[PDB]
Amino acid sequence: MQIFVKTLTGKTITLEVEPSDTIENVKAKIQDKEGIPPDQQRLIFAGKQLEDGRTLSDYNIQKESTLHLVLRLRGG
Repeated sequence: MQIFVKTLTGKTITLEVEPSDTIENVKAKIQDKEGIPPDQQRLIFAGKQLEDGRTLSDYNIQKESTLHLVLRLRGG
């Protein structure tokens, strides 16, 4: 299925995912498509950050849902 991922510039990218994807695997797919390491990615739905070890299914995220991607340089 396809989902949308909106960025802080308003750019929306389309990503092919499965409901069975962990959020970590969604970030790996963003890394494959766009070259950004998962450690630099914050994924947001309903205004609250998604947890790496849950799935899109666990959030009831469906085809053409729109997530938010915020980039951050890794923590110290």
